[PDB]
Amino acid sequence: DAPLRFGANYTPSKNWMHSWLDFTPDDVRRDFATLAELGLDHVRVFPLWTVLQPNRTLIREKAIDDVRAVVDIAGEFGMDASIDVVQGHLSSFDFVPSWLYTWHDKNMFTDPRALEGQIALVDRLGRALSEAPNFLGLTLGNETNQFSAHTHPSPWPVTQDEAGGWISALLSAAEAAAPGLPHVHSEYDAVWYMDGHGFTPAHASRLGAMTTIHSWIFNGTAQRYGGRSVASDRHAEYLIELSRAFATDPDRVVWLQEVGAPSNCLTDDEMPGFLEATVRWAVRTENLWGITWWCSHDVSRDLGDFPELEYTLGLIGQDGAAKPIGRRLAELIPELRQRVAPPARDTAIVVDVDEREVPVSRAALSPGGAVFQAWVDACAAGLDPTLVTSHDALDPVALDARGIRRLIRPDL
Amino acid sequence: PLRFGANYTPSKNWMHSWLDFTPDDVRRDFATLAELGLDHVRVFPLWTVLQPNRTLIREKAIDDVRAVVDIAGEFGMDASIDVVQGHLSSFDFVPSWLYTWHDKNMFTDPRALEGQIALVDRLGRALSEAPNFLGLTLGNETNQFSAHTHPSPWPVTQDEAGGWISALLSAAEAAAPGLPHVHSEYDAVWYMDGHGFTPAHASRLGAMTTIHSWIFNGTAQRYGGRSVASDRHAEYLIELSRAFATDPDRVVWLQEVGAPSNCLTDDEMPGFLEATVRWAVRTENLWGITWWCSHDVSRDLGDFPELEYTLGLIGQDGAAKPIGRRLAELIPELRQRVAPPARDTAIVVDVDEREVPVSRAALSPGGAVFQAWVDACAAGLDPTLVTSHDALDPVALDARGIRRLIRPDL
Repeated sequence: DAPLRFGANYTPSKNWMHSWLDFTPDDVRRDFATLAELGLDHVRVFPLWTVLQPNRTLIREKAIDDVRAVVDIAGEFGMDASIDVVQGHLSSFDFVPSWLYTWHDKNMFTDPRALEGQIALVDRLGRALSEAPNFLGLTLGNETNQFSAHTHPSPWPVTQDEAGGWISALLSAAEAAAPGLPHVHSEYDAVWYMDGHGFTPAHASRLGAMTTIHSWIFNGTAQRYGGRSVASDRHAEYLIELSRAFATDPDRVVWLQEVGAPSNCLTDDEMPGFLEATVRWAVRTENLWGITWWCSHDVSRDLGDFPELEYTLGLIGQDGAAKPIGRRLAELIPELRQRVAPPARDTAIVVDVDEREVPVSRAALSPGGAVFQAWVDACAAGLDPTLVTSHDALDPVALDARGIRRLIRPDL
Repeated sequence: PLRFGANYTPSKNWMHSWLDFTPDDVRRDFATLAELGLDHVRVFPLWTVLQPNRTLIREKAIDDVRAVVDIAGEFGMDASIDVVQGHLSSFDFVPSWLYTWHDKNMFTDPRALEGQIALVDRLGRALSEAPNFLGLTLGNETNQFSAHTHPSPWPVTQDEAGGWISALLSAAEAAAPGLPHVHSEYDAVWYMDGHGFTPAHASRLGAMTTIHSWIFNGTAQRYGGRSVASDRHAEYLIELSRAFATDPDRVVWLQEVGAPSNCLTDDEMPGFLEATVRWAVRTENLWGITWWCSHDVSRDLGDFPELEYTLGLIGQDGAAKPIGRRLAELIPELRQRVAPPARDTAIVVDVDEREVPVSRAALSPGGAVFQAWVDACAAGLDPTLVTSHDALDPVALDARGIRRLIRPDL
């Protein structure tokens, strides 16, 4: 199997995503040179929906050309590039074109006109990027399910059918525009942790070409267990194995598409050790595609209203130099690049599911929950657990397929 | 000397052209307008381009606005700029830092106010150096964000609306001294009961009263596209604004007026322009008329209300349309300022102790005061309006030569 991939979610050092408004190739080059110096082999890139498609029937060739230029500039440094189509959500900010706003408000997931416009955007963008030999594939959009969550201040709600329907429509457009590439979709961890959410673990584990994972210890994990702890260090691995439970493809590949070291969870001195612990833990999982760190560069303090933790997630500082977490990752990449046989994991923690294969209690999976604690306790007891649904837990065919020998049924 | 201009709507990709600013496209549009004899344009940068983060006011975005002003000058024209769009032609452009997780009332939130003050300051300082820069309008119909009919209103009391207006105007005055800076409401300010922006705000704050006159507000529907009520609607709002002015030399700017296709057939569009222009210039201390709009909106841009597409003086083919030809014929006849007619008969607007109309609905199309205006015009009068306070003041009436009061019922 292929070597493990290591990359960074690209957050432009100069003016962040707003730099798309005055696209400057040499700024991208300077940013990418620092990333290439760490040994990174790919970047994840975020165009803005407000720039790509400011009117439903105006998909701007000039904006798509700028995205292709970023892909080409990554190639100059021998890096590949994946592109998220619909932003959509980034770092607490929502970029929504005016044709889905106020007088034009429409549910981006279920409105036929919004769906037709996103299909057309995926087609135009995918077709332009498919020419590039270093273009990896499309992600539908960053954490786009956050628009549907009941915690969102103005949600666009979806049923489970509706969420899968949006995912499949856009994936079908991506396959038509850029065939043969591994197009995916991306939820934040409400997909695993939020009861009643329309996007389901099955969606994440079964739809798209690989399972994507966003692992963020500011989700209550560090607050309950400590920044440097079993629970925090192995959180990404927890979501990976939890996703495995809901996969129907035995060869399903997992992409740790976002993981970072936030300053409200870790002191500055703890951050290199956390990166190393997280990276080493996730590499010891089966069929991992690679790890994409959040993020490439610190956010400029010239920009206001970001949550405080967003500013210092970079591998590279605003002074242009690699930060301690960047240097640590650069040391680990050659050590961990070549793939090795993964651990056995014969002990599974069962996740009770309902008829629709949705967990009975996603809260139990969330930090502090009965299933989450069972994972923490098993890890702290030196085991390497995995997880199974209560359906599979009674199927000795499915159990023997994964070599599962001991079950752990958490209390409630 | 009366001024005639157009609200600039770029032919190529409309306001979205700011995302790939192209001077030579502005030049082609503006040559078309100068050929009509127009002497000024009104220009709309986008809030999302100018200020995508609260503390990133983009020098390049502002340089492009200055470039549009300079290109106007290449064709002998002046330019006025609206600072905060904000609202344009059914679409709202709001930066992500006032949206969802960052939603804040743009009129009352201290950081949003500070961000707008700063934006007004930076645009004013950059434009003040151009000899053909007329001044700033705070924003196009920005009061619509506070209306109870808005899908997601940012409500304001009367005091809060006045405070937002005055705060941004003070910023404009400091950044571009000696120029007239104004604010702009759509006609809820005149017609909508309970609305936070008041007639007093429009007629007293800022250097000139601005008027947005749109006969699709119920006027043409009730009375007909070509009618007494529709032809003289801009004139009605002008004289209604006069009733609420406390400055006897208050000047009025018909900043927006157009001929919408849902109210007027194509054949009656030139006649409507002529009737409205001729009506409005017969008012006292009119600064000028700025037509909506310069250019038809491209049909490759979707989801506009249908009437928006054909409001231009110039077609998408780059040629003058019949309404554009008619305006060009009228301009040389009406540039020379003439003394306006006497208006010795005034219709009374009952006002409360805060000088807000008791019933702004009565002022709206079909309302009792609106009807009284239409009737008095049909009677061969040139009416004006007066508050019930001034109607009981002989000195206020004499200062305006008002001899007879008309009091409508209910």
